[PDB]
Amino acid sequence: KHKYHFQKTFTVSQAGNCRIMAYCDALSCLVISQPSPQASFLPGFGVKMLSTANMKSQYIPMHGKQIRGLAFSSYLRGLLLSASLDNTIKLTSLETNTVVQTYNAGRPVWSCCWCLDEANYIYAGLANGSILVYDVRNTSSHVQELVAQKARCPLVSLSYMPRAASAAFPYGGVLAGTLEDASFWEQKMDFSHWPHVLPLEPGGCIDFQTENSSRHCLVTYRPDKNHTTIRSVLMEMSYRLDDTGNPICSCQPVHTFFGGPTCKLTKNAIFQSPENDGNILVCTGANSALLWDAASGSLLQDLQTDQPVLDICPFEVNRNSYLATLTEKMVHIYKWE
Ligand SMILES: [Mg+2]
Repeated sequence: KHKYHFQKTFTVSQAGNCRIMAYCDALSCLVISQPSPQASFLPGFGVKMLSTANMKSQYIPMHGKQIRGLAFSSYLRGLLLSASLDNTIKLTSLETNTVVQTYNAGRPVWSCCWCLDEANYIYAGLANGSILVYDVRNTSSHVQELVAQKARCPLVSLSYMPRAASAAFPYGGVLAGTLEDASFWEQKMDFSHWPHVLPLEPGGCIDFQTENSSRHCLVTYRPDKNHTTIRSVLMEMSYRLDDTGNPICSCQPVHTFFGGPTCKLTKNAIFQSPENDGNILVCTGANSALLWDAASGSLLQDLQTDQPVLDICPFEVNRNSYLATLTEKMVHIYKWE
């Protein structure tokens, strides 16, 4: 059987404080959030670009406070979306190595993601539980606000589920999690969004990860209980129609993978096996990252590391598949072999 084997470790930030990673397939570029290289650049936060073609790159200054989201869109080549506790959403071009657009959200931004349906929309999750929807065609302000349904507390996770020709769940929209609440914001034909409460009760942390083909999401969270533990639940999206013919959207657990006692939470991953057999892998962050088979719910690999894993990111370059795990100072590269 093939599996991931350790290749190399790269130091990202001697000062630590790395948090999240994103990969641009079109430019073969892994970006990693870090504080600025100290006593070299001005103080702040930005990303180190790592060229995966060469496995070499450079630092791009972006924000004044910690980065809480990073995402590339498929529609705008190399255009990095970032969210920061400095109250901004920014678009930074890997083509230009410069910040090309800033939106001042007016409040700390705890998450962001792109629309995967037919729009260049940005979702920004705020400290008060609202989602602002920005349209790249409008550079001055947001075009929608999706207000907090229950509590007003930070919206810490956003993950887009694209529409599909699937009888199980054809709809597209954004999965959204605050510290105490989870909803699916269905995108309608007219590009407005409608909320659907999900049967999850977060109690201090939550992270949504989506797998497009399979209409599943991975939700890693702590339940709202006094004494509990973090778990990662592989969820299948579902729906029924109301009397007007509009859907009521929900989800149900397939597999529950129990984890650790505490919330400061690995941004996990869910993705297609490099084997291209339609199997899906679930990778969960102890000083280990565990890889699970989504079909069977059984464990495939335990990738050991000297430090806690903060983020996990699969990537492909030159007909080979890789996995990156991020710790506070370093990134570990594994190859599928
Ligand atoms: Mg990711």
